[PDB]
Amino acid sequence: PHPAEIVAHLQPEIWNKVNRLLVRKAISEYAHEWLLEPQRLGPGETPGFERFRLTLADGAQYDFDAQVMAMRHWRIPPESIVKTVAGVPAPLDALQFVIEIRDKLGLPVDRLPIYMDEITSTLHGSAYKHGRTTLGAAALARADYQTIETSMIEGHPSFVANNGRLGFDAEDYHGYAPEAATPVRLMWLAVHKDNAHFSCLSDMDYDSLMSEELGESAVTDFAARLREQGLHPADYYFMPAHPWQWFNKLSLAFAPYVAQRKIVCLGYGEEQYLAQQSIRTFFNISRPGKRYVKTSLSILNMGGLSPYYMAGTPAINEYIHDLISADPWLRANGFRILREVASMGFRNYYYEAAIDTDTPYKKMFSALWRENPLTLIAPGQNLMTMAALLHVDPQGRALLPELIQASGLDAGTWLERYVDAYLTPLIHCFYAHDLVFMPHGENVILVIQDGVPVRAFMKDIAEESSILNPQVRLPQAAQRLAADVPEAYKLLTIFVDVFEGYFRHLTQILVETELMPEHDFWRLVAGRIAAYQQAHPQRLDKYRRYDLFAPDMIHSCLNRLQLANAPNLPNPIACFR
Amino acid sequence: PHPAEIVAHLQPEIWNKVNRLLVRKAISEYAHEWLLEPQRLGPGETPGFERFRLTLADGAQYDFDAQVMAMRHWRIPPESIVKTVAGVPAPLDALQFVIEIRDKLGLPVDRLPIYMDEITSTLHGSAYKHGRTTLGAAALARADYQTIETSMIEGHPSFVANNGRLGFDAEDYHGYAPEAATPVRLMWLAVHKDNAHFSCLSDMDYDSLMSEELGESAVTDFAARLREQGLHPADYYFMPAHPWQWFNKLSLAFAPYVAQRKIVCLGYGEEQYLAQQSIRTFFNISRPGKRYVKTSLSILNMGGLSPYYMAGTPAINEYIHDLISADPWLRANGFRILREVASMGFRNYYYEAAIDTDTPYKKMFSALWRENPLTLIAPGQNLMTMAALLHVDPQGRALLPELIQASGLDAGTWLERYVDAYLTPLIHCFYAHDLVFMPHGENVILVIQDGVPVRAFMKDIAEESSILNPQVRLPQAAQRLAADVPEAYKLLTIFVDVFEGYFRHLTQILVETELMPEHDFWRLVAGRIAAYQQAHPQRLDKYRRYDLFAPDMIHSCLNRLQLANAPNLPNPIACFR
Ligand SMILES: Nc1ncnc2c1ncn2[C@H]1O[C@H](CO)[C@@H](O)[C@H]1O
Ligand SMILES: Nc1ncnc2c1ncn2[C@H]1O[C@H](CO)[C@@H](O)[C@H]1O
Repeated sequence: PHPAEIVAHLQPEIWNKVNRLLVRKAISEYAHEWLLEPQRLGPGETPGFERFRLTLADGAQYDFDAQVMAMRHWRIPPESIVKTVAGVPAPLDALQFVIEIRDKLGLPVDRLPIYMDEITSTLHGSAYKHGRTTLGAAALARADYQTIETSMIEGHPSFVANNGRLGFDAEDYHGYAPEAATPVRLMWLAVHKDNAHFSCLSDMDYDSLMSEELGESAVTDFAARLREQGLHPADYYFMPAHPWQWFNKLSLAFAPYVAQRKIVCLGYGEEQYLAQQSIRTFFNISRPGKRYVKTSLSILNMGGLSPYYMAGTPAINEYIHDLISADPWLRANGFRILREVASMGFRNYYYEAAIDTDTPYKKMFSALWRENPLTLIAPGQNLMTMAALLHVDPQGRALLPELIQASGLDAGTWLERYVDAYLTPLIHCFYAHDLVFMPHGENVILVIQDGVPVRAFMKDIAEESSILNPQVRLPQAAQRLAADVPEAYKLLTIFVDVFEGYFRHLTQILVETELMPEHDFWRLVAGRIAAYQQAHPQRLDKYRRYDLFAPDMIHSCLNRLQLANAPNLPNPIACFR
Repeated sequence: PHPAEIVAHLQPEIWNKVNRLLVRKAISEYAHEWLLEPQRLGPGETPGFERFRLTLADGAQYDFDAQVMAMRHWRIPPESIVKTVAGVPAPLDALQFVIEIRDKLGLPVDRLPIYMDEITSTLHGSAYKHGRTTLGAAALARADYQTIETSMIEGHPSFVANNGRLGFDAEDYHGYAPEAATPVRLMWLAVHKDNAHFSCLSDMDYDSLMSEELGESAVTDFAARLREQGLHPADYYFMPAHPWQWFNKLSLAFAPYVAQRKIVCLGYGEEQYLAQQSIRTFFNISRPGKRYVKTSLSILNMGGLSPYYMAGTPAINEYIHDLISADPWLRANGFRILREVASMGFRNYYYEAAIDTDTPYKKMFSALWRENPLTLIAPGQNLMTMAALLHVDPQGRALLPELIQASGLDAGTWLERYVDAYLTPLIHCFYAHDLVFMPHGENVILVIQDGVPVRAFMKDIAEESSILNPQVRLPQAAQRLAADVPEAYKLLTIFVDVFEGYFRHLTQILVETELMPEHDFWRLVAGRIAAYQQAHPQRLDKYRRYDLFAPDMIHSCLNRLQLANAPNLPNPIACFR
């Protein structure tokens, strides 16, 4: 393999294209979070926009068109952005922009080059994604679950430096990046019960999980392998790992355990998987209806996987699932979690003895198995990550209109179906159960039926969910699920993760594609919320206490939070109270 | 390739062996630096030693034999060390020891796991080196230059965490670790003159260097390659890089430059190299008398390579070489530097604009060529790293006695030859020229003639050398060479880098192998120094001002300095004044 081929995707014209796209996002999102305060100049190059200026690193100047939409959202046509340096035209360069605003960023000058490296890696991935052979909007909107999953481009829509994958070298990138869509086999390891522990749903056990996941031959073959090298299979579980994790972290940092045979490399599994958008979660493409496998993966990307939550994970999941199943409204709506049914943690007592506090060092060797949603839908239904609604192909065409065209519904009707499948159950979960998730594009999977959103699956459960009520009666293993939260913070999941985190980006698509005016979308959302409250009038106490129609709401600045690693925003639905 | 094979060297018995060796070193070196204060218990298991105790992490206890030699040196027989935890026998475990002394180490609890990872990697390498097929002491003492180079085991003899190679994953390790002795081909890159700059000796040029290093075919083929992809060779130099650096750092962090064709990957060179003990320096094994190539390599090991010194490197080297050549005493002794004859730096203007201060980020893409010493010795001479004198094979046999046996000389005579080849020229360089180096085991190469040390080569010149006289008249390019140093610090090179850094470990070998008593070695050294001063009586002013026979000397604590990343010691030669 010629050593140049790993960066063949890095060419001048494509680099320039993705840089312009990222400068737009950086300007939009930093402005949104008050890191940038653009100065209005006059009317825009495009009619209906106004022109703004940023005057930066003593020389650098960026003029652009913007329309400032709800929640202080800067809608910026990428082609409108004009950089000059002391009166001279200069190409848009996203790394250079971040440098020009380094003082405004507030980065200790030793985390700065790290953040620069994340921007660069984000660009490098973006170049690859825009250059690769891929389906356009029309075709993608009609494509299967996994084709859609691996064809996503944007990543998290608010984080500028959202796609770092720092730790993957150039070859790792092509084997393991979700966007390379290269089948991956998991690494199987025998893990000593001195170090390893397993948890699962009450109706299952380790042996039945393995029977299902590996089969009798593979499991027999593993025990034999161990016994054949003089070891006692009775002392071990079998545990999957990301191959990168094995070569980069476990064979090395965990050398004492390998040396002492507390970890034994058994080799690659037979079945092939595709990396999901989360990178560390894998979908089995070899065989039907098998669970996802989520592994620990020590790369930097905005922020591994811990065994101390791997003790209580299935129990948290069993509780939430039984709760949702026993609720007649949720039953009727069809909203459902995908259970993390079994988890396993290898505990590194060296790191645990050295560090008493929370650390990524305790989270380097864990696995869980997650329910496969294909098994839970009907013929004539398909699945897609909710991130797909925000998708724009390399030609600049949005997926959403193509999906709505295929459904045969007007945008209003389609959007109502979507809101009641996605937003309404979250609101019910909060009002009825104080139960909250992390409801972003990557954690939500929509069940689609001939173009129409019918219902939603929620994933990423044990690590993201809370019951906002310390009095809730929880099984002993699930206790962490309960949380005691300031009043102002209870509705954050809607205000922060739904409205500002996801809907803010959706309406920009709605407006660019002329599917619906912004005011019409917020009115639609307010109406779905109001219709819910009317159908469940007995929780008026809670509707008034936690007012979704309050004039303003807490603004969490995601990038500023990543950079550290604001005043209230007006509520877009306030005027519909 | 089975994924388990990369850690086949990690087995229980070998792991235990290398752990015991590292615990010994950690105890010895930390005690030496006052991090540990062992408490005398009584007489040793071995007669002539005393027994000491360390009482640690509330439970852990280590008893051991020691003999405290000059410069507060703790000579500790590895097999004498006995660990108990609350009265119960426990295996020696070096990672565990470091944890047990974490409070004494004074590490912010976020650098701690990093230091732990360095210890672990040091152990992992040590396991490999002790397990590999290798020459014993007798054979090694008679072996060729490169066999000796790749067969070194210890590394830096004072640093506990001396062999980290953090950044190499498990496969990288087998391709690129000096001890794996796997031939390496360099990666060739076309580097744009917008970014790249070249310096060399006044009697040479870029084109003659390349003619010699690559040849006309390879250089022609490179220009053609560039021209063939639509580029202009007139705009570029050709630059070598470590293949790991390309896959891990340059193709990724330098993506904008790759994308903009400021860096073009040309592929692997035809000629094969072996990694030297420095890891980033390569010796050409394909063809006779070619230069070493030193490349930038962004791994963690105790502390890359910078282009801002790559501008002045050959000029510093040309100055020092002409100085040594013009000096009749140095001429007569035969001491010589190996010139860094040409250097090249690629400048990353993104990092340079973001960070005004010294950083590893500015040092990621550089190369230099160094003079090959094989070209500078006679038939019947051989070369060996001075680190070889400290070498102990996996059977516990020392190389030094075997070398002395082969020479036919008594230890006293051999040692005198050695001191006058190594130490005396350093002393002259200081007294006559205020010229100092970094004279450790890895920077010094001895010319050996049928077992006898005849003279020494010094390498690592531009980055390590200083003229301790701000008044020295230096060519404009070499100005950094001059230094203005506190009085107490002028003789550091002898007191710190020679006596405490290297001789302290040598006498432990001399004593373990019964080659010479410690007092006899110091008397020998004092005599060589005194004989030098008598032969050059006109610098008595300087002998008195910088007294090598002062009662005590500054003690630099290397590990404490690495950990952060003491009172004076008695001078071992004071009593010979
Ligand atoms: N559309 C998306 N929305 C939210 N997070 C995303 C999205 N795509 C990828 N991610 C994230 O998934 C992981 C967060 O757990 C990270 O890898 C981060 O990239
Ligand atoms: N014997 C030695 N003496 C001093 N430094 C050594 C020795 N062996 C290896 N090194 C060091 O060489 C480099 C220091 O520039 C590091 O890779 C470090 O390991």
